[PDB]
Order: sequence, then structure tokens, then C-alpha cells
Amino acid sequence: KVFGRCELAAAMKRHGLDNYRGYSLGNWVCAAKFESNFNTQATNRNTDGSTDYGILQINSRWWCNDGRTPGSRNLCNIPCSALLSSDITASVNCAKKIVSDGNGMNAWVAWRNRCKGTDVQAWIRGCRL
Ligand SMILES: [Cl-]
Ligand SMILES: [Cl-]
Ligand SMILES: [Cl-]
Ligand SMILES: [Cl-]
Ligand SMILES: [Co+2]
Ligand code: NA
Repeated sequence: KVFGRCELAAAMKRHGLDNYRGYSLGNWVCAAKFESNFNTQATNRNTDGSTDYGILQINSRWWCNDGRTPGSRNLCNIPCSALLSSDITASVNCAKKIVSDGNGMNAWVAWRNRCKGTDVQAWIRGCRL
């Protein structure tokens, strides 16, 4: 599923991301934009052989099982395919674990490079939520 901007913001708020670990909703929307272009089915192979899955491009090296990432972990206790669902619950729940892991949203390089410090509120502007 490719979400619209405001549709994703609303879904993210419903699932508890607004101000989660202090990160306003716009931060999460911005991260998803640059990670996946709001597409739940997005997958991208990483140089290390792991793969990123879903709207927040969660990586198989640590967070989910895809059966093809040697020496990796599955800290969210989910098949990586669960992260590709039109329902974002699994991605949100796993993202909550990631953002709690110590480095906050810097865990997403795209957030650090393209969202951090910018006017992230613009991502939820005009939305009914
Ligand atoms: Cl957009
Ligand atoms: Cl915001
Ligand atoms: Cl594996
Ligand atoms: Cl933080
Ligand atoms: Co990535
Ligand atoms: Na894994």
C-alpha cells in the first residue's frame, strides 16, 4: 500500500507514534517519506547483505527474520514480511523498539540526514487528525 501523507500521519498517531520517545509526528512522517516514499511494500538490500523492509525500512540485521541474513538477530520477533503489510501495526511496534534502543531516531540514517533539525511539522500541515 502507498499511503498518502495525511493518511499515514493519522495511522501513525492512532498507533502511538505522536511524541513517542519525544519525537513529534512530523519526524515519523518525514522518516517514512525518505525511507520508503510511503510504500509499505518497499524493500532494499544493504551492502552488508541485510535487507530493509517496509514503510520505515527496518533492517533484517537486527530487527526481523528474513532467513537470509547471516549472524543476524530478530529483536522484534517477526518475519520481515510482516513489515510489508498494508496494516502498519508491526512496523510501528518494531519502530518503537528501535527508537528506544539508545540513539533515538538517529537509528534511521535518512532521518538524521534529511529530517533532523528541519521544520518537520510541515509534514502534518493541513491534515485532519
Ligand atoms: Cl508527500
Ligand atoms: Cl511535528
Ligand atoms: Cl537470517
Ligand atoms: Cl532521543
Ligand atoms: Co536503511
Ligand atoms: Na534477522
